[PDB]
Amino acid sequence: MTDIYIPPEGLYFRLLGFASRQVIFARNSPSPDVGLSPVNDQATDQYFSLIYGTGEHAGLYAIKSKATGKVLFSRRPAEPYVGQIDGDGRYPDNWFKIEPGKTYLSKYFRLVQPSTGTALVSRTHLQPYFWNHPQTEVFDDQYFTFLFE
Repeated sequence: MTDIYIPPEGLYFRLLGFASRQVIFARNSPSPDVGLSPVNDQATDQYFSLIYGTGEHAGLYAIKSKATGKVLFSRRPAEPYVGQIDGDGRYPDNWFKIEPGKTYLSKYFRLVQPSTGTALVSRTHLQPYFWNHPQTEVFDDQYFTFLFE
């Protein structure tokens, strides 16, 4: 830990996008099993918790779905670029850095996957609505905030 807010391990939250105004979901379904859904749904499949990385993954976090138990991944170049997988963080592309925003994004943060060099995206208009982007090129649709029960 540092001064950066990190939810306690295991605490549930939803992840609201700055640009999209929607929350990520993860469900046990055939493809697609992840996406965005509306905040006022208040659905269990919009909840996640963090698994704290340890050893070489200290200071990174896996994002575990409450509804499925799988963790999110973010990758390039293999498609789909984002999704979920079992294993509580068994793969390198399951580990994220919480990177706080500056100026008008101080309540928000990016979710950057450092080894593949990608950042999660939550957007309107252009599909896929939940996706990623190379993390060197920053737009405000890469920003998220936590919502709690």
